[PDB]
Amino acid sequence: MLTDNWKELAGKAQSTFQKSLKQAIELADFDEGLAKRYGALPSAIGANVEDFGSPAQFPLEEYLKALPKKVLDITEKDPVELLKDLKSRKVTCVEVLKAYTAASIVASKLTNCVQEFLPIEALQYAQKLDADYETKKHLPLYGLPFSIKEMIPFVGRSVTHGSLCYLDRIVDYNADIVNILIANGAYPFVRTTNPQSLMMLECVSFSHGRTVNAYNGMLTSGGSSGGEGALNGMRASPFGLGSDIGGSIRCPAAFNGIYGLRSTLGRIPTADYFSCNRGSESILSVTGPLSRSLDTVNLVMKTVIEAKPWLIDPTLVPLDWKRPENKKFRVGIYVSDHIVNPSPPINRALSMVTEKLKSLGNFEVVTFEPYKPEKVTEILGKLYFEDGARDFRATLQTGEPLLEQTRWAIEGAEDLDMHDQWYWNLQKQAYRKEFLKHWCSYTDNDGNVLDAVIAPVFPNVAAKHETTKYWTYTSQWNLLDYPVLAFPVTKVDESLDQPYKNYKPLNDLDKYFYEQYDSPSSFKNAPANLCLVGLRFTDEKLVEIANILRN
Amino acid sequence: MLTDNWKELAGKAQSTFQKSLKQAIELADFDEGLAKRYGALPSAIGANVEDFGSPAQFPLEEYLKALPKKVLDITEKDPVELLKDLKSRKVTCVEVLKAYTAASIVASKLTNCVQEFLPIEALQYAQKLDADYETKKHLPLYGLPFSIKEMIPFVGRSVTHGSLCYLDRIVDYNADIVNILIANGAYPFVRTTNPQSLMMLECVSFSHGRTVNAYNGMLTSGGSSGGEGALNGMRASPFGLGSDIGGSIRCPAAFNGIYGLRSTLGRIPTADYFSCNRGSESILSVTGPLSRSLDTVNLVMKTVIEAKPWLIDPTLVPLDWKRPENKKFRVGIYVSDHIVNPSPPINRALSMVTEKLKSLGNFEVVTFEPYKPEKVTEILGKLYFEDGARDFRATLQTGEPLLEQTRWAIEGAEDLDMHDQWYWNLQKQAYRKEFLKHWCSYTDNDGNVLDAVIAPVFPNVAAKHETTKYWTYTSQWNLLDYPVLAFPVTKVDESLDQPYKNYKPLNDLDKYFYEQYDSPSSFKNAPANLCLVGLRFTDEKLVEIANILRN
Repeated sequence: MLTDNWKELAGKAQSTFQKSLKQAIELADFDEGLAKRYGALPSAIGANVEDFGSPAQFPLEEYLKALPKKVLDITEKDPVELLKDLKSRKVTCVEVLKAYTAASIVASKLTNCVQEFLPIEALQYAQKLDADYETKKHLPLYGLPFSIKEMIPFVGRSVTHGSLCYLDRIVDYNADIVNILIANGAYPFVRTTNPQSLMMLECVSFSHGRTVNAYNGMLTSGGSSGGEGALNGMRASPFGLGSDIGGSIRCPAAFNGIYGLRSTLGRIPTADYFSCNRGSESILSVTGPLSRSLDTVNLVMKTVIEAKPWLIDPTLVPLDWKRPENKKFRVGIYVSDHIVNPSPPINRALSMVTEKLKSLGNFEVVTFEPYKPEKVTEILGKLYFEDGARDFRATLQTGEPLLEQTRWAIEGAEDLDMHDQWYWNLQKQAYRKEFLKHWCSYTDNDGNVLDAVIAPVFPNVAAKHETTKYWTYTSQWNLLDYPVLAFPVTKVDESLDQPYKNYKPLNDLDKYFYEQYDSPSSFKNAPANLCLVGLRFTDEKLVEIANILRN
Repeated sequence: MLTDNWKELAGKAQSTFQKSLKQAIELADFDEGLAKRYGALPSAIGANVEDFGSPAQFPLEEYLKALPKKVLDITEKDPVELLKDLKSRKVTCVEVLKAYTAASIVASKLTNCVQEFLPIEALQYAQKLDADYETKKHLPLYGLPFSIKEMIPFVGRSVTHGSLCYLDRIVDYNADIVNILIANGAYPFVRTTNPQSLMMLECVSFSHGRTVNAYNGMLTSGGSSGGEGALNGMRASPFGLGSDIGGSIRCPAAFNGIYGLRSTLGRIPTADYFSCNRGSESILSVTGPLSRSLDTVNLVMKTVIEAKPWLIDPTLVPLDWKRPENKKFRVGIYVSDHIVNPSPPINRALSMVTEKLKSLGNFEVVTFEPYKPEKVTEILGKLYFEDGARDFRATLQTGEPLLEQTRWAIEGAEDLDMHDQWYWNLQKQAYRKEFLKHWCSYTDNDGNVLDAVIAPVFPNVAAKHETTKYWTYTSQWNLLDYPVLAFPVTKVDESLDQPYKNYKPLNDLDKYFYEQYDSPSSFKNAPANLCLVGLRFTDEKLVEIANILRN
């Protein structure tokens, strides 16, 4: 690592971004009308990484007004549909790159979701893909650009996960999943922001400033894949890759009203990502796609898994990506863990999705009760930072300040002795086994297991900054390693989502979240998403049920 | 844990065994002819756990002479063929139990492979299985008894993995894999011996004494599943369950000339077994069957997996047990790791198997080179005993002496700090990734991967006592977690397997093993086995190739 003063390093980070932003504008080739509107947009980028600017109230509305038909006709197109145009040559690989580059630039200024553009290598990828049209026409993602979280290695770049001390950590390789996607006709064109330590459900770092929600600029984008949620919520990327060890894929997707899949560990390669606590295996992160488009989520998983990634990454299981043949479904609704109750907008989403499933004949819908959700915090309290956060704190030798959200994640971290880790590994495996028995207790008399559970992603829609003080609605499924797909349902409705009256809080933490929901106007136009949870390796059931819920 | 003096605790173990031996003889109901011959057999059981008796030179020969046709006509029958007789009711469950109980008693005396007989519960299992003949006739293992390593939990028994201090650790439940087998018509009838710490390729403990080879009583049975290898090598059980973290299933199976499957981690449940270092996850043990019968190995795997064990044990992958469709095969021959060369009998087995595969049109045979086998010892040297052997050494507070083989396994153990474990976890995962690339380097121009590798299980046939000082030929595949099937080839031939003349040792350890092989007469009648190695989750390819090699 580095030991220079952090203010100098933040400058170096800003320079890298500004250097890539300059090259991107050249690639995008604005006409004067757009250059004018772009110049006049409210920015979530400040003068320094501690200055958070003055973001728009509805960044997405500003985005749709600012960008021309020449761009939106491509970036607003569903990526699976756009792949048809790229295949039939109604649109060029370079043409698509130019539009999405322009979109990401406008998205970058409005939400601060881009850490580094990749226009040099992206133009080379897109140019040769056009030249090779006849031989690569058949590839399943031919011509499609995509975004990658900054923690994902890309050739010749620093990989820092937001820590300034790692700005000299250059890799000469791509992540396995990136090379696989390139082998299938795609290419990365932008690197998205990630926060300090990665262990916050928001997106603040001293490498980029603060990332904000795509639908309401006063709220967080979520985290840790906050850039990914914002960029793909603005539909300025066809899809992106994030990571999820505590909700870091599903929380951004839910806050920005798009799809995000925490895929089951052992399906797609993620270990070559960079994070804190490298070599820690007690609790493992997973990767997975975020996209505006469910069909795009499904196609990336299918494309990656059909490339047989277990022949490059031996931690992976050779299990085909297969659409389920189920005609009937048994589904549970997780109304609350009875520790922190959901805010009205989430509560209405649960009823909406419940009533829709009941209206289809082939769904049996039951209430799903929690199982010792307090044990999630206790076990993850010992295993997230099992070295007592020594590795993370060493990143602060530059003088880099400790963010308030990071404080929550590392407070109480013990430096575990080997026997302490063994104790909590046994606690971890026992809880997983107990929870499976809980899930199977919902099997019916004929032996039909629960296919999926519908649950909140968070006790609320996109949070106000520095208030993501409860993780269980996402970290529960990291402790269990269950596949979870966040999906859209509705938006805040000011008539329907007034605060609960005569509410009696369940505890101090529940009271905090109740008071956080002061009125729906504080979360105007914020998406209310939910998630589908399945047993391990049932990812595809979740996609199929999400398909039905959106038709 | 207990802290009484070990001499009485070994006493309590002997009485527990002797009380069950008394009950087994009552159940078996010897005729006077067998009772006389049994009384006069040379015993490998001594008066105390430090007296190793004086075993027969060829225990299997003495076993076949001692037992009547009334027993052998059942115990010598292939278990899959015996299942037809149990299903068609040509033989009762109780008849099969009595015969195999008798066989195991004779095997117990000759090889010292039995820790505790289970005749009370076995008679109840067999009786009610006969009573329920009409409703349970259909089960895939109806009426078949099987043996279990002592480390495997069974209702009402102590589970000690050979350590006297755990004699008061009684469980009120069976292992999941045991309950699955009982649900499919099988039942356990005997618990087999295991050694101290479980970390030796032999089978000596202060709970049972010394277990010897079924074919040559001067040699070890192997370990850690020494009882299982001996009991099933004598064909005194239809099959058994062992465990394998350093070769502890394949070494007994190979030394005793039978089949043994180190199944891929995550296919069949094993975590509820008892060992040292509970909660250690850096290197995980696996389970799997040992049997004289390849068809019985395959049927047990099929049976357990078709019970969907991932619905009780959430570490498992829902990957069906399916026979491969392959019509052509690519197979590599691993003649040596160029650290310890195999002895003449193993080298001859390699030639026999190579020429047999070549005489079939559909096998392409290539030489398979090692990839940094020295790294196996380095990494496992740090991760096998991650606490500096504190957990194991605490078992010796009873005064239980440290055996010489156990000494080797714990010498140099560091009490790893979290960062030290992280370093070696990264070394482990990097080595796995490097090795996969090495394996894939054998793919041919047409894109056909290597289907399997044929390798030694050990530098030699069944070793002389206290000489199992090299593990890599088995531990290589525990570090990589590759499925490995030990299988029979040939026996020592004193004319063909004379020592190499003018041999030049590769190093000090290779010199030791060369000098260990003084002449074939020291290993008279010893089976020369090899093993089939596959990539993760390709277990079934190994069964199909072994099927072809045995036809």
